[PDB]
Amino acid sequence: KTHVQLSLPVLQVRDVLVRGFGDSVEEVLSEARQHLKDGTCGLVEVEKGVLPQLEQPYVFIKRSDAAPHGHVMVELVAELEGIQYGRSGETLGVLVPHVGEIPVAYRKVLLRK
Ligand SMILES: COC(=O)[C@H]1CCCC1=O
Repeated sequence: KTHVQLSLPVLQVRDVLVRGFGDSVEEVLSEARQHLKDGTCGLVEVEKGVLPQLEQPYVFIKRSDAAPHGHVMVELVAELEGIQYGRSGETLGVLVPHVGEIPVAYRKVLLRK
């Protein structure tokens, strides 16, 4: 399947134990996809002061279309020192590893895999 329905746990930035996926744009996109596939991926909603508390490169989910079965269609865009690799819509949040943090909510997405 080109798209996979996922329910992503929404985490508070201060709860996040593992604050990024790795050390290169290509590694963070790889790791983000593996965690999304393995159900070990969380989402942090981007507000004032969030991104400086997380590790670059960042992996964003961005809205890729204007929402089957409640699931917003999204794709991955990485960012490192103000340059983005990919082009998409509005940020739904920044992905991080999930290692058992308690979420505040769930974000239903259809991920272009
Ligand atoms: C069924 O596979 C999945 O869960 C997706 C996640 C991203 C890659 C993939 O195969």
